[PDB]
Amino acid sequence: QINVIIVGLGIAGLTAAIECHRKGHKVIAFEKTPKMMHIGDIFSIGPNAESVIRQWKDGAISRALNEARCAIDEIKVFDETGKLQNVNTMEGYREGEGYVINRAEAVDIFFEYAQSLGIDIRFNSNVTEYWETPHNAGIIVDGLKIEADCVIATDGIHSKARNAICGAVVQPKKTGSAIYRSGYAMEELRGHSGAVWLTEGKEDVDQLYHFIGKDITVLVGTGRRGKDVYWGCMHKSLHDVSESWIQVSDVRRAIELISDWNVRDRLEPIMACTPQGKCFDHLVMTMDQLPSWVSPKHRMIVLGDAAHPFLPNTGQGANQAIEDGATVAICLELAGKNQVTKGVQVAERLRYQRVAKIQELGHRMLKTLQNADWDGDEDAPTMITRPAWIYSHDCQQYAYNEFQTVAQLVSE
Ligand SMILES: Cc1cc2nc3c(=O)[nH]c(=O)nc-3n(C[C@H](O)[C@H](O)[C@H](O)COP(=O)(O)OP(=O)(O)OC[C@H]3O[C@@H](n4cnc5c(N)ncnc54)[C@H](O)[C@@H]3O)c2cc1C
Ligand SMILES: CC(C)=CCc1cccc2c3c([nH]c12)C(C)(C)[C@H]1C[C@]24CCC[C@H](C)N2C[C@@]1(C3)NC4=O
Ligand SMILES: [Cl-]
Repeated sequence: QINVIIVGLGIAGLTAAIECHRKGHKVIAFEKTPKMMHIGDIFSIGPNAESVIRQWKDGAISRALNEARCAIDEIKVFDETGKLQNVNTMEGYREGEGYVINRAEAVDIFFEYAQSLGIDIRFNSNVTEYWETPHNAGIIVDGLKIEADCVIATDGIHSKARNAICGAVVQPKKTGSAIYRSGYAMEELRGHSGAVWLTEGKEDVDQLYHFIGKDITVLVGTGRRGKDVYWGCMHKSLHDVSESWIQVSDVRRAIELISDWNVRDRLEPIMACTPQGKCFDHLVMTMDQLPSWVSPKHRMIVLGDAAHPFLPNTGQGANQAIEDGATVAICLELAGKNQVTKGVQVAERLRYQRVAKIQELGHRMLKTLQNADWDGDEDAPTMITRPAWIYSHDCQQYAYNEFQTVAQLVSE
């Protein structure tokens, strides 16, 4: 039986823990916060991650995500003047495909499942020290050495593990954009006469709007059939007021960003009714491609945002974190106890080029999105591209199919 240490329990670490446990490994998982604590905005989980999730507990996790979904039928795309420019379908996010869902709700569902499986989960563990030998690897918690066969570091874009595992040459860096993200109860908004366009007449169907202007994108949506309201704002900034870490926002700053938008009259009420503490902001950070995700003695690997952050317009960060977790569990299973380092190296090789291709697509799309060149549809600004090579990929089948080939190359 393979002993795995997992550090960081966001989507990446929770998926790795669940999948490692399901594939028969013994997991010890470490988390810095006292309990799950996530921003209550929304994110999307597409089919390439649903094919992992659908296997858990005879579909009960998928059904719980489905119950909690934003029941969105279409995306309405406007320019900054308020002109409707495009209506997109929700292909990839309809029943049985995928979900737009409250982030904290989804993490709670994953966490509740991981805990139900009996996985050893240790909160209040801020991990900074890693070590490995030819024979084992582990961490240092409270001056105590914890040993395992391998360490999976899924501690996010500000990973402390990454310096230890990959060295410190490559660091996260500012893109020049920043983001406001918010979710709150619709009861706080409904009654505002400037919000009737959102709050009335929608007959139990959730909404999702994109407002695309030069260097500023605003998104507005609802969840749980009108019970929750969500909004956010990604914008290119000349002088930073946001930081590389997340902060609670003063929403009055976001209102000023759209001061020159004709539609501001529609959007200001949604921002202004945000309760104190329910809007967050941060710089949009990126990172150059790491030469390697794996430690010199091949027992430690960074996965998730610690290894390959994506621009938020991609909508793939959580999906690829889920693919990473499912993949590493398989590589360890196929490698077996006596060749754990081979499994770690195969896991990196299986994923490395795919995630880089997704990162590069996100960078190209962000440029078009922020140019907002509405005159000139395959040239139009959009957050929506659903290429088959992303959405039809089955990471588990890929790992089972390619392991032997890739392992042979690793072994030589
Ligand atoms: C605005 C926005 C919208 C997005 N929308 C989407 C979307 O629609 N779809 C999608 O697929 N992705 C989306 N993403 C990306 C997605 O949120 C991330 O890629 C994903 O959450 C990364 O998860 P992670 O587990 O790698 O890292 P994190 O979620 O950052 O989790 C890391 C964990 O490690 C813990 N930790 C950190 N340091 C330590 C330490 N030293 N010791 C112990 N524990 C530690 C943290 O507390 C945390 O629990 C979006 C991102 C943004 C910003
Ligand atoms: C409103 C808010 C809380 C934050 C502001 C915010 C800022 C920047 C990018 C995004 C994206 C989102 N939110 C962003 C969604 C809506 C969660 C996602 C969900 C969705 C659904 C359709 C398919 C696309 C790819 N995905 C990505 C995404 C990217 N857009 C979207 O239409
Ligand atoms: Cl690409």
